[PDB]
Amino acid sequence: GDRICIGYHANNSTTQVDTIMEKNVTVTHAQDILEKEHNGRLCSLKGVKPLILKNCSVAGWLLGNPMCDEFLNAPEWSYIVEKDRPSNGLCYPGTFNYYEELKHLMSSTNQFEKIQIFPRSSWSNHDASSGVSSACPYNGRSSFFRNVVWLIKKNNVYRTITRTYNNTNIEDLLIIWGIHHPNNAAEQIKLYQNPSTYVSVGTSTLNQRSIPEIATRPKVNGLSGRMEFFWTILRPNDSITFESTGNFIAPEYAYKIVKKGDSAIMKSELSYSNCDTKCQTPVGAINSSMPFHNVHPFAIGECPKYVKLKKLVLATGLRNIGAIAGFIEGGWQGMVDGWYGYHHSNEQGSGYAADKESTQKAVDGITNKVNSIISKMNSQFEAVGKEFNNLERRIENLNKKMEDGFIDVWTYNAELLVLMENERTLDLHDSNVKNLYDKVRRQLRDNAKELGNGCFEFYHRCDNKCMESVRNGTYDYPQYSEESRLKREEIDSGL
Amino acid sequence: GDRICIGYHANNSTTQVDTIMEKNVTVTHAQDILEKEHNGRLCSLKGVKPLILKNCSVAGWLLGNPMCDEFLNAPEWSYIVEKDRPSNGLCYPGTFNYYEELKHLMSSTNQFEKIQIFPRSSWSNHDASSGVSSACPYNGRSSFFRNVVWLIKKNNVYRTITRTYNNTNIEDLLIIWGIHHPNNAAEQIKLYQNPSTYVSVGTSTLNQRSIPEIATRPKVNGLSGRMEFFWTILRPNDSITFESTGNFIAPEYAYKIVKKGDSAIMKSELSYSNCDTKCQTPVGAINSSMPFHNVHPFAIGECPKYVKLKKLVLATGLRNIGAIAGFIEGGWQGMVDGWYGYHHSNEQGSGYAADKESTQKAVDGITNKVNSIISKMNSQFEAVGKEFNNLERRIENLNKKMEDGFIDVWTYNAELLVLMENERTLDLHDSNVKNLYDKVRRQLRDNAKELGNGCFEFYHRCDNKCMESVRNGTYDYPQYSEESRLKREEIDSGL
Amino acid sequence: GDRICIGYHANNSTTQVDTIMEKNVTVTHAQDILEKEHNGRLCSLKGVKPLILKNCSVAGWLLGNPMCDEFLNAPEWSYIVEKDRPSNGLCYPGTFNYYEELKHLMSSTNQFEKIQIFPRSSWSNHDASSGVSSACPYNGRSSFFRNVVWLIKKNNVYRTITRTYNNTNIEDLLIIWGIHHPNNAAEQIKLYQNPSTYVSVGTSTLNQRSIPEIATRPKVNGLSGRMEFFWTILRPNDSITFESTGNFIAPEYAYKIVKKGDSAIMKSELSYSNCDTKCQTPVGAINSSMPFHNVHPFAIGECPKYVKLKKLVLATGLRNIGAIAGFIEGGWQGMVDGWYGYHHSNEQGSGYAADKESTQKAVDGITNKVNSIISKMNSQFEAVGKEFNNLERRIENLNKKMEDGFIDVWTYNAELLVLMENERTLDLHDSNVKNLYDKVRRQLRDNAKELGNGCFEFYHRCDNKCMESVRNGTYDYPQYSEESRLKREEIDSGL
Ligand SMILES: *[C@@H]1O[C@H](CO)[C@@H](O)[C@H](O)[C@H]1NC(C)=O
Ligand SMILES: *[C@@H]1O[C@H](CO)[C@@H](O)[C@H](O)[C@H]1NC(C)=O
Ligand SMILES: *[C@@H]1O[C@H](CO)[C@@H](O)[C@H](O)[C@H]1NC(C)=O
Repeated sequence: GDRICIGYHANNSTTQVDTIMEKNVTVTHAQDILEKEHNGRLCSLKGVKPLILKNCSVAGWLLGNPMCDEFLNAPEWSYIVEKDRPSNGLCYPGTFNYYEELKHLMSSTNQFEKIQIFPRSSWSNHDASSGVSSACPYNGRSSFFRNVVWLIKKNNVYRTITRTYNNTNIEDLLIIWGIHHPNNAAEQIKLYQNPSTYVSVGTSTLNQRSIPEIATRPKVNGLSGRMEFFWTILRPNDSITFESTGNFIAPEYAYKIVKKGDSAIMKSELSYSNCDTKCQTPVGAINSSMPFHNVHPFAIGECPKYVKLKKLVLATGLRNIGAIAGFIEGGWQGMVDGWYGYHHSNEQGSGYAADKESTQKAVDGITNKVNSIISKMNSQFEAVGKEFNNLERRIENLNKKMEDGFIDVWTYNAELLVLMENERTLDLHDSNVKNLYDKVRRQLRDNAKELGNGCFEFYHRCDNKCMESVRNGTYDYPQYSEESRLKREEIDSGL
Repeated sequence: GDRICIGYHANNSTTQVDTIMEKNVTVTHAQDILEKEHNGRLCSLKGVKPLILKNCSVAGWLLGNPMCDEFLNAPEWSYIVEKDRPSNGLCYPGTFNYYEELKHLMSSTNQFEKIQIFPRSSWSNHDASSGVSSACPYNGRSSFFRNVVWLIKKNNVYRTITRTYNNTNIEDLLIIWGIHHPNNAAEQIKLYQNPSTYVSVGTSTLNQRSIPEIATRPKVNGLSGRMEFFWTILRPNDSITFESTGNFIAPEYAYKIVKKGDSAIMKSELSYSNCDTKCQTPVGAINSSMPFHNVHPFAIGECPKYVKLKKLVLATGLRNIGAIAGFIEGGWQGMVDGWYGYHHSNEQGSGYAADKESTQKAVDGITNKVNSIISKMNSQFEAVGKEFNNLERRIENLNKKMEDGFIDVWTYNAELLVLMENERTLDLHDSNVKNLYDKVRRQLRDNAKELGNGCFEFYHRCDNKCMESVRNGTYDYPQYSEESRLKREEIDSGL
Repeated sequence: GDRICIGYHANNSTTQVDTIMEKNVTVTHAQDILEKEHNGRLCSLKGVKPLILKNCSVAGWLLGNPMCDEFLNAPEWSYIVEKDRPSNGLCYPGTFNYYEELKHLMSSTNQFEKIQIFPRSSWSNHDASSGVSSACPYNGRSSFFRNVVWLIKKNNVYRTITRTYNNTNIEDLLIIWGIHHPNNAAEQIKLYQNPSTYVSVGTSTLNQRSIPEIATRPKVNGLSGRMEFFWTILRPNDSITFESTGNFIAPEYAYKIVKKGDSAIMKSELSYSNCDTKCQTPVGAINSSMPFHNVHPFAIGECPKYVKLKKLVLATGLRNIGAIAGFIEGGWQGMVDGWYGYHHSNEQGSGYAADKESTQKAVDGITNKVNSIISKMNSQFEAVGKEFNNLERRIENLNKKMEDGFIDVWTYNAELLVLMENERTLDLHDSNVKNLYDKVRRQLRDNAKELGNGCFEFYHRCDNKCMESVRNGTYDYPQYSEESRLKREEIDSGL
């Protein structure tokens, strides 16, 4: 009898972690940091709803394709949702110049207010009602974009248009207009009389003379003609003047840019639900509590950092071991209120007290090290949506290689940090356990025999209140020295 | 007499590794992971040959510059090889719009099939044979691009061309055409009669009216005129219509895009050899076995990861030490079948048995850690060729800074990983050796005296079959205890 | 009496470092590596002065806006300084095509030489003196750009200009010209007679016919007309020919590109001082001695690496502890000439000698590890200035995300390296101190009793010259063995 052992926690845990050195290492306590689920729904972002475009493209929305919903309420939005291949775009076919740049403006815009700048009924000298088409059906009747006017010769005459608008608002105006490219020389005269026309636009920054480019083209949405749209931002206190002799697709409504901020165009097929989120991906929203996730790289909102991993587990406690007779052989299920501690084995005692002078000192630096790991990726790369046209494949690939490149870099960093500090965490517990034993051996010097399994046997009587002499860094050699003095030479001369 | 020692491997090795802390550290076993050689040849990639362009540029190939080889076999290719400054390009001088975007399409294309869409002899109303030039010699005779037709007025008349082609194939078609920019007003009439002309092209996506831009220009390849080429991809089931009144350089042959995939345009001066490779760089092919290389950043194929380093050596075993009398003084050349082990020194024995309970346990986690290091760069950045024109210097520099930037990042990572796990590898062996000694000291407790050099001397007789009691974690103190009991007090009372 | 202790340095230091595990760790010796100050001045770079543009933009400089200084001395420069919103640019309003590409050329250019190519007085057939404007005041009198000529009809006639210049210099020429866009059809005739005009330019690489685009525009700097400028680089031995029938803004002076190299356009509001620097940022110059800084990301010159951190401190020495009686309890202020060492306590002695066999061996690998850390970021990312126009927002954001992305990556690396090697540095000292004790215990074996506080008490007389037996790895057990032999059994039988 008369012993004492140094030992460590063990429990029912089957959590597993990895290191540089080993895989699947069972530990007492561990912390998952990777989010892997989403809810498959499309939600408001912290109370603010997305602008859902349904089957419409940004072009169809902005020009007012009759199949598309106008937003009369002038709502603000958190993000914009556009399907992958929207069916309602330029119902009258053609091109929309610097479309992808316009879409990129929307990513920093959170609210429009449509304002009328040239009322449809202010074109005295021209036909403002015949410009409609079977390609733009509203309720099965031929119609046209709601926000631009297809002006047409009146009484076989098309008087020169010169018309100006002064931006007397505080806000930038987004202004859109267009030009008609007819099918042949006869069509041009039929519509606009004058055989050779132009559309001239002028601001303090933009000077442009546009000219109708006639070609023989195959039918799109039934039509061989085309229309080409343009856009500009008219700054506060600047003015814009249009002059045309024909083919002018004139603006009616402009868009006051009333709120700039963090926004996005998300490409998703989902539809909106009664749902709110902190973090939205194109395939569903995420419970943003953990610091990493692998759901989708184009997450927006207050999001965890995206990494290309199947798992990310930080070790926090000891390995999980029976585990009998001191630390050399494993950990104690019997120890409950601590990670490292002791075992009494007394004339009075049984054992299993915990040393929380070093248990708390370890729970201190572990939970401090954990938060440090997470916050070290506070500035981790976050991907940003952009689109490119079919003649911008190089910069599109540049952009892909950059974003994938940063995701790979940070994936690597996140993994390496976890593996490396995991090895350091497990190694710390080892050194803490080995430190505990040494604290005791440096106290009980001669008065006890090292048993080689993690326990000491006393060459003297100790009793319970000396069993905290040893725990409290207080045991004094002298006051038990003379008793030990004698009993060990009794061993040296016993049987 | 009566001893036993704890010791470690040593051998003839002069392999050297580095750590954060020290350079040039001699070790027992080490693993080079950096490829530094190439074969200076240009090879097929895994059985598939490159498309070698010789002295021709992609433009010269595609338009059929008479000096360039057509590939009648419609071969597939693994990569394309273009010299740095090819001598055969636009033999008739001019410009090729969105050339760099076209070249970027080739990087995802692996096979063309040339098809005739407008046969050269189908231009009834025009001269399809006089459009040839001293600038385009075929066998010293004046000639012209093989795949486009320089249509010319017939009988002093040039009737309006309107001509259509429907893509009734499964595959995308690459279609090229052009327009002639004459030298002066008289030249225009001499060639095309009609003083004011255009070239109009129309598909469902492309609308274009082109106009001849006359200027007085210095001679290139002898000529002051210029020709400007265009290209489009005509989707399956779409049609393309051309209309011109003059200056039309019409297409004859289009290119069926029959195989898309991983390809590249490599800028190299080398010529092809009977040679196959897994990994090709512009200065030679590489033996893709090691995980890193430093030959060239624009390697393609199944390649090691490129890093800007002169060396990369992983330590696998112990440092390399004579080295006498236990681990405190160095390693044993005498130990051969293990990294750590013992030395007998018995009434019967000599020594040098190896502890492979911990040798194999170390060879386990070292070879497992090695593979983990390599696979951690599986997603390392790989550079991708692209070209830019002289008005795209900003995005060209963006692209350079990005690729060099990622190469630097991964160079850093690769080096830091090797140095850091090298320090961890050497430190592991130390702790393994120190662990071995402790296993023995915790067994032989009182029965032996620690000699302070890594060896124990027995206070009792052991014999050979107890010398595996100690090796096998099986030695029991008690069955030799009473013999030791007596002999140590004989030391305490000897001479 | 009769003792000896193993101990470590301690001193007056209050330097603090951090690790992964702990913050604010007081150490004996530490090395700041982060530069955080600048001098708020704009300096020459290593003897070479910046080209200070004052209130002028690159356009105003190059065209010779009468408000801008010409640099008649043809100076070379280290960088160019442009204010954020320069007030003197196109005094006659309009556009400058591929302006941002031109600015990017300046970033690789270090010296121009202005040369006259078409002398202002060589335009016999035209009015070379009436083209001046109230928008371009020189000394309150109407004037015009100094380097281009606004040619005007002479005697109500404007004869066709055809004019050529051959670049017979070694150097590339930067050549600028322009075209006038009038306000209305009457203005065109008033100025250039001929109602329909063009400006044609031709080199071996550039073919261009420019056409005047009339529009009704609001007044900028008082004027509603606009002028559009163009530029090209004319290679040595190439020639450029201009032809116009009106609206030609002709070149007078071209710029010989005489020195290429490392340069930059810095956006700064500062003005130049009698000051020289190695490293210049837009808000001030930096004392480039330390390896990192956080002053500004757009630093140029021979600069430390920019990181987004408030502090970066490498630990070099031990933690800073009174600290009595051996290493178990803290470090010795009393030890002065070393980091680790001993304490005598002799019949003759007091103590405090330093073990510089391991002190120098640690100062060796610490100062070697430090330099290794710095040089590992030799290839760290460095940001590069570029500008983008209002239709290049996507590539501008691409460029921002790339540069911020690399700065974040390297910020992370720098921090992680310091924290991790800091933990390794502190841990090294611990292991060095623990190694010292063990060197002594493996010598003095039986002859001394381990006191458990870091000190040994001798069972024999040692004297001073044996106190270096112990320090010099030379103490021999035998020559004191028989004396110890007896005195310990006197303890075993004392009182
Ligand atoms: C979009 O079009 C689909 C056809 O695929 C139609 O069934 C559906 O009603 C439309 N969705 C919305 C949200 O309007
Ligand atoms: C390319 O041109 C060179 C002239 O530098 C000529 O000698 C050689 O035959 C050509 N090479 C090939 C592969 O046709
Ligand atoms: C620039 O213009 C300012 C007006 O803000 C004027 O006061 C100053 O003299 C000018 N600075 C220089 C360096 O010419």
